[PDB]
Amino acid sequence: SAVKAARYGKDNVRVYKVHKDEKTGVQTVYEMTVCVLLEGEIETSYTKADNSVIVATDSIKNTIYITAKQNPVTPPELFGSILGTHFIEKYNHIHAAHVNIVCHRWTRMDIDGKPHPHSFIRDSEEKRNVQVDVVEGKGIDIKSSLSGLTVLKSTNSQFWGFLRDEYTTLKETWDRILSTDVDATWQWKNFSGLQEVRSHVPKFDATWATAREVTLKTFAEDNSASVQATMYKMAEQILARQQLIETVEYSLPNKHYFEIDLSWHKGLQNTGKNAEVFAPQSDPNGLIKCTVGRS
Amino acid sequence: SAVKAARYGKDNVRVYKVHKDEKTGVQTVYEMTVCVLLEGEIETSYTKADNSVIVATDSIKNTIYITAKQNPVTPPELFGSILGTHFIEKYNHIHAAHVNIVCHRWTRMDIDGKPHPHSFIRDSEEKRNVQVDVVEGKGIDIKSSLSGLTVLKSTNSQFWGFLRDEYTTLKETWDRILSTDVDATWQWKNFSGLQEVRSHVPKFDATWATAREVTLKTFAEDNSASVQATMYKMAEQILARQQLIETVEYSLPNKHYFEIDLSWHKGLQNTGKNAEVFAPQSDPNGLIKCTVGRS
Amino acid sequence: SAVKAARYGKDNVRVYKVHKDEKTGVQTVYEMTVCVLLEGEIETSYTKADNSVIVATDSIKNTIYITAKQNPVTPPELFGSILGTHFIEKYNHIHAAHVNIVCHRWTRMDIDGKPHPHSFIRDSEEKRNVQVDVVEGKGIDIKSSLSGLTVLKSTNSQFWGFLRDEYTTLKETWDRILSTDVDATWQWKNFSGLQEVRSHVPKFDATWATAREVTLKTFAEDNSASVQATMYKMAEQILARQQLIETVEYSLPNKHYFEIDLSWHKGLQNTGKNAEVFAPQSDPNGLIKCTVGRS
Amino acid sequence: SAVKAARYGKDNVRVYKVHKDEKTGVQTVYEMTVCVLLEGEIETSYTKADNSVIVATDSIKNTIYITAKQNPVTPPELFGSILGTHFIEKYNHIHAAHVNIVCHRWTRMDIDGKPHPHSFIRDSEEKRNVQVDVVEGKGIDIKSSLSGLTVLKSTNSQFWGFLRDEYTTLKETWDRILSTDVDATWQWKNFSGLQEVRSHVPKFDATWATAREVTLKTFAEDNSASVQATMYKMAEQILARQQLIETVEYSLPNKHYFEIDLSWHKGLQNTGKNAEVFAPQSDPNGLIKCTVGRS
Ligand SMILES: O=c1[nH]c(=O)c2nn[nH]c2[nH]1
Ligand SMILES: O=c1[nH]c(=O)c2nn[nH]c2[nH]1
Ligand SMILES: O=c1[nH]c(=O)c2nn[nH]c2[nH]1
Ligand SMILES: O=c1[nH]c(=O)c2nn[nH]c2[nH]1
Ligand code: NA
Ligand code: NA
Ligand code: NA
Ligand code: NA
Repeated sequence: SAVKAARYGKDNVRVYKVHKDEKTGVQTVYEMTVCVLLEGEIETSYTKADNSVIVATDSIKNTIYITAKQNPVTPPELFGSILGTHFIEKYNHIHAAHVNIVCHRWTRMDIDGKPHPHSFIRDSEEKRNVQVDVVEGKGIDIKSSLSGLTVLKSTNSQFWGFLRDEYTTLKETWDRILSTDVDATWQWKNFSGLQEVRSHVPKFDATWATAREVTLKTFAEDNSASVQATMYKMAEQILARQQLIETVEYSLPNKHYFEIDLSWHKGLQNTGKNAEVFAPQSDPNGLIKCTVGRS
Repeated sequence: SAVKAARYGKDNVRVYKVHKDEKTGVQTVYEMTVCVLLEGEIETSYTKADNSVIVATDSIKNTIYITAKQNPVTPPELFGSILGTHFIEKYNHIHAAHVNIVCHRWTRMDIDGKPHPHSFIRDSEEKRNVQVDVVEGKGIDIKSSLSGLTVLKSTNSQFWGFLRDEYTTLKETWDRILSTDVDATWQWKNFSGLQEVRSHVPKFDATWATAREVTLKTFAEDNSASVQATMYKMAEQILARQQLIETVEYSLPNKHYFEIDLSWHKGLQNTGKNAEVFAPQSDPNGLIKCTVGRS
Repeated sequence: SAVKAARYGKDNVRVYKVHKDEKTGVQTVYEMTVCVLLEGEIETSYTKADNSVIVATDSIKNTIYITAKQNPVTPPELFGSILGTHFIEKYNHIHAAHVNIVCHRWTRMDIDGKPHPHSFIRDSEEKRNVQVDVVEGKGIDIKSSLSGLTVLKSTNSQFWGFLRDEYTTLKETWDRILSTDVDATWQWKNFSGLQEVRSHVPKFDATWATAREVTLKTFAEDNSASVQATMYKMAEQILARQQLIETVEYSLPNKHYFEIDLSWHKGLQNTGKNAEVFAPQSDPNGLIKCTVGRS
Repeated sequence: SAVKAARYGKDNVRVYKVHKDEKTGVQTVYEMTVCVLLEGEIETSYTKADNSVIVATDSIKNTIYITAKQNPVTPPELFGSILGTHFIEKYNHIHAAHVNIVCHRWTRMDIDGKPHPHSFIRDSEEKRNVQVDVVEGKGIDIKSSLSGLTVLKSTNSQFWGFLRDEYTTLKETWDRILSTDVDATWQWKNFSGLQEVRSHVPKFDATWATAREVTLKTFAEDNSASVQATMYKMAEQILARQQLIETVEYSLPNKHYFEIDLSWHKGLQNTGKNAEVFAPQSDPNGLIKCTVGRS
């Protein structure tokens, strides 16, 4: 037998950083969960009990805190690139670093219509994420994403004209509820190294904001023919607005809300045009994926 | 042996209701999870396998949907009171109904600075809850609550002057992070029945809004001497603003963020006045409770 | 306003303890999650920012580890009583301690039909729990429980003869699946203090084992007329086997498995006597409770 | 823009099946959660709102139940292969099916030392899983796995001799706790189609049992030099015992248990050789992966 692939590191490293403005007294907080996995010439730790090649996972944890102390943690694309680059430059035998960051929301509170200097609220479990792969000699690959954005529209969704055969019981519909949890990922063109990532720093927050805005507006305004059709419209718009993106991937559950026939009870009408009360279904759920790139 | 207490019913009943405005085309959605447990002269179902006294839990589920079809589902205090009253009036041998409702957030989307007619976002896992106990001959007891409101302030929290003995290692501090998940419950004076609950309908949403506003403002503005002291200030304000409330209960975790000493690494300064990077602790957590009533 | 009730302490304190046998080399591990909440003359911490009355929650955490170091941690009824007694005896102004312990399973591995000296497996998320309330002048109240015991029987469960009215759609049945997660709690007679708890130490593990055995055997063997009827049989047996128990409480979800009618597809028969494939329902679920005491 | 990749289907489909033995009266239950995602000539559903190419996800759900009715559901490798093959054969334009199955434990109860005919217990959240990719013209690729196997050993784990630099604070150790949740995956050689999968049916359960046995025995008996070294020993043994496996992948968290220094309290000794009470850490955790193949 032989080691075909190996990676190891530290997962679930929670990090908080505060920035304090001297002049204004305003404080800004950032909270993330970080995972770093390393690859390189480490096979002998597995095959020969040779620990000399192991940068301890505990040391990886220390490095994450030290790096956060000495560098900006925002945008996360930059922080992840700094962190990954550190490992491949510091350790001769480490040749790839894989950095995953999940950013948690701490949104500044409005108290009496004024933004508060040091108080924050977690407005939703929506996350902003990055995956950064730093590979020696091959540059920096960054995938940025938003996840956990949960939306619902109560009308202007349709689903008809699908394949009907002996396995089909679903009725066609011209008016249904559509609800999903949005997972959207945009993959940047490969960057040659840290200097190039630094050169594009303003694009990272702007593109995240664009992706979120396009997702919300398209969902709200499309008279949706299917999840498939609406998601494609979202992806093509993001690609049009940011030339440094190579692909956009969406993964959308279809979280079903079923009509409840109440006609057995005193002829109560609660279906079709008379549907008011529905039963949200926890499972199963449709799952629709697509990756859209350039022609 | 004897049955000392018994209750049974249906839990985790998910309900969605849509309201459609004829004139304006605006739609409004409500989504809840409902539990109904009944008590009464039902001991023989346990002791004698006498099912004749059992209103099937499946029928309780049907009743919840039918009641939501025929009545407003908001405010939840009203819906819960209607639902509980139904059971004690319909069934001679049922003498108490216990209704728990959790309301999930579906907040109308703003698209281009305009509220959208039929699109919604789940902005946070904060819930609004009610517990309604309808007891034959004894009226309607309602406890209203908010839960899952997660906040953090990065300064203006202190904790010093506590008891120090041979079990104590905690350093006194004049500047720390304070973060919590707010659970706040206000208990209404007993209502004589449904007519009285109806008479106070406008107070329910207003008091919820007040409780939320007082909680956020007090948290943000108090130079906190302890969780204990800040929570008491919140409770006394709510009691002052709504005379129909008898008690307010808060239950607050203290979600700790620890300083990280980095001085072992090149004398890096990251404690006290120099603290920038902290380690959020998943566990353990302080837990502080108090119930405040009138003198 | 006035403080009507207050308690505070430390939750989610994870503790592991190992015992090493000198002679045999056998090791035994215990892992628990502990919560301790205190009550007493502490109102001024809430009302006057007087921290002098506060035993810091951090110190409570330290105390839990120190107490586990100096005392047996099994049975948990004993450990909880030692821990609660410590607080009311050490601190003049603390008058009640509330201790909740959850015990996690670490079951010794069998390797080649021989018990291994120091290797363990988590065989299920079933827990053994205790709630110990130590109240100055009023002794020690202990509630012991098992939870998270998930079982299913595929036949020998019935449900017919229930109330039928205009809200009822459920068909009577003489053969259904019954599945539940067992939560069972037995409440001990009040103990005068630690000496009395020590005197009954052997009864704690024995009664837990009895409660578990009676629950499993009764579930497996009863031709169940309802959840209500089967649960009562369990409770009456436990009360008969241990005279120091005052009440037994069961709380059982009814986790539904629905028949799937496939007759629309080529006349496929999958209902009643021909039912083979079922759809487990995540929600809603029946919830049936009862507390059984002595005549 | 262009569709680069697309797949869609139904996730979280819960399925239960019962087998009833005519002669003996013994019943056996199987419960699974199934996901099926399809690929093929479906781009126009995304780009042109052409639903004619969509096999509705609801129909996929129906197909899963029908297939479970008409076929064995065990071993899951076989069921997944039958299910995936159905889609590529039935629908001209569907060219790949991806089937993921999670099998839940229902272990027959022993009552009075005798196996019960129809009563079952969920003994742990350990799962047996399969991923089956059926690709038209390219055969059937099967990855089998176990997950959620949680183990701990209280001694006979070491970790010393690792890289030490200015980022390192970890002390070397010759005696520590090792605890992990095992995720192990074995990838079968490609099968030409369903006939070949059928020909190897007995190997599937046998190899699962072998993988589990090798994992438990190696964990218990290895005087572990690191997670890396112990996991490699497991993988090489599985590859040696089953020639039809091409690779074995392990993914292991290192779930840390920290010593607690109590020496500040009355010189209490709780470190090194005197360590009895430890603090389980919820996060962060080491994460160690490796894929082992043939030379
Ligand atoms: O077994 C281990 N492997 C590692 O890579 C490591 N790093 N810190 N502790 C560790 N333990
Ligand atoms: O065992 C049962 N008890 C009940 O109260 C009930 N109601 N519906 N089905 C039921 N099954
Ligand atoms: O606000 C606090 N209250 C307390 O009771 C406490 N104990 N430790 N830290 C604390 N902080
Ligand atoms: O939007 C949808 N896409 C689909 O593929 C599908 N299948 N059933 N319902 C559906 N809705
Ligand atoms: Na390198
Ligand atoms: Na009544
Ligand atoms: Na006392
Ligand atoms: Na095909």
